[PDB]
Amino acid sequence: PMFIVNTNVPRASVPDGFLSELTQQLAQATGKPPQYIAVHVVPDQLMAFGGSSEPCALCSLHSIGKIGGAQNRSYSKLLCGLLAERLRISPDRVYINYYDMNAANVGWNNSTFA
Amino acid sequence: PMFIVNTNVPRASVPDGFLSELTQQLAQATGKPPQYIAVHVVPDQLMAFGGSSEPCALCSLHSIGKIGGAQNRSYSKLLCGLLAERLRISPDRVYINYYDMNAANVGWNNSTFA
Amino acid sequence: PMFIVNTNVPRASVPDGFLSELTQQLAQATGKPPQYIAVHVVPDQLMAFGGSSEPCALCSLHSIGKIGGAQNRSYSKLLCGLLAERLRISPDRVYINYYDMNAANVGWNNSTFA
Ligand SMILES: CS(=O)(=O)Nc1cc2occ(NC=O)c(=O)c2cc1Oc1ccccc1
Repeated sequence: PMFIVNTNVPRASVPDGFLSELTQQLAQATGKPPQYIAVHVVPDQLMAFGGSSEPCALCSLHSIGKIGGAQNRSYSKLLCGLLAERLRISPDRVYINYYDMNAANVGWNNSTFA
Repeated sequence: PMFIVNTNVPRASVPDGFLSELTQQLAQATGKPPQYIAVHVVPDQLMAFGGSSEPCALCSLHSIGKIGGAQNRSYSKLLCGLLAERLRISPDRVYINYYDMNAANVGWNNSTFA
Repeated sequence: PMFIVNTNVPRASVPDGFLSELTQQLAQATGKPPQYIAVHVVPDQLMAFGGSSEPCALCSLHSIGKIGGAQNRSYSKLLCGLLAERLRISPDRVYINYYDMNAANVGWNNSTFA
């Protein structure tokens, strides 16, 4: 799985250990080994949410499976929780787009997962 | 809805008020309240279009519905218009990818929109 | 088509001519004329892969068509190969998401491709 967070929160406000925390928590939540988890955080972004420049985030979670109604609610609670605790972003100022990727459409190590 | 612009135009060339303008114009065009519109501009990017580094943009519009043939033509005229007027990017050096998101695949406020 | 690479490799390690090489090699591989190819490279990123901050990349390739089982395998071999040679990224630390875009969902030059 791959999780990306784009935020206007400044780099200095991203705490040490945040990528490792996301890796671990996402491994746990998706039921996958951590070796499969990639995380990417992009601070200092020029963004607004509802026209306000208050802290906000625009994120994506891509996975081969483990995406669906209930699962996505559970990921959103987990992820908005981390963003609120660590980056002081209100959950109502977070959007997370979820993508169920087909194995044939994910490249890795010179091939795909198909 | 969420609109992202990645461009090689420099940060100083993004006018003050641009994120607000995009928010308002997209609220109008989508017919959704502005509280739901998120906008994200990423200048100073290492980019080419057609092998040239003249000003260009790579953009994305995600919406739960309000995506389709005619709508997307209208959005493209609107958004290329804004990018040409405000950032001086030629419409033929803009790509916009449109995504009709399922409500279950959009996380917000600890849950999803399903 | 549009190809994006996000990486923790520093900007100074991205060689001159990398965007042009990606453009040409993508045109070779997809068959699309080089005038239609857009490329975007984002270095200096805060990312991890498998919980490690060794060199890695998260990429995307969007195209109207020219996406599928065998094509995507071939793109991955190509693109991992370029990343390894030019940016010294191990192929097993690269993910590439492939998107077959509907023509109605790609804006350009004030309209869409539908
Ligand atoms: C890069 S692409 O993946 O978005 N595809 C294309 C990009 C293009 O850009 C410029 C064009 N004309 C003048 O410039 C095009 O006609 C054009 C066509 C593209 O492909 C198709 C293939 C079948 C149906 C619809 C579109």
